[PDB]
Amino acid sequence: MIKEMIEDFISKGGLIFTHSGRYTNTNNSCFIFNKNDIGVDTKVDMYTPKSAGIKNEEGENLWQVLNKANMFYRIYSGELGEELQYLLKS
DNA sequence: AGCAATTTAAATAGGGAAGATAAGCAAAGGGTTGACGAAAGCC
Repeated sequence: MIKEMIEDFISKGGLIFTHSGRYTNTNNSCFIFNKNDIGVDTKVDMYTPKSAGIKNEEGENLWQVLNKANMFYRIYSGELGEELQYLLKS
């Protein structure tokens, strides 16, 4: 259900980012997505308040299914449609 | 009240034994370190 967990994400909060200061201080909430470093093995990250979200009825939330087997590059190129592309880019 | 000599050669070989064992217990703790966001009195 990788379309559902995206409207979920975005509603709860949703900030995909490949760089943050939350790894330094948890009081941070600064999130920037760099466009120019997305590669085939680039593992993207995400944040929602209290890390909220729903699983895919297999035990995995948005983060592990988006990190597994280059699915972020799959959506970012557009191999899973352009209706997931604009949601992921927004 | 200091003087004490020089060279020369220092053993070749053969042996350093294997057989055994090398414990089984039972313990190895949890106590703090939660931010964001939302009710709810309060200037």
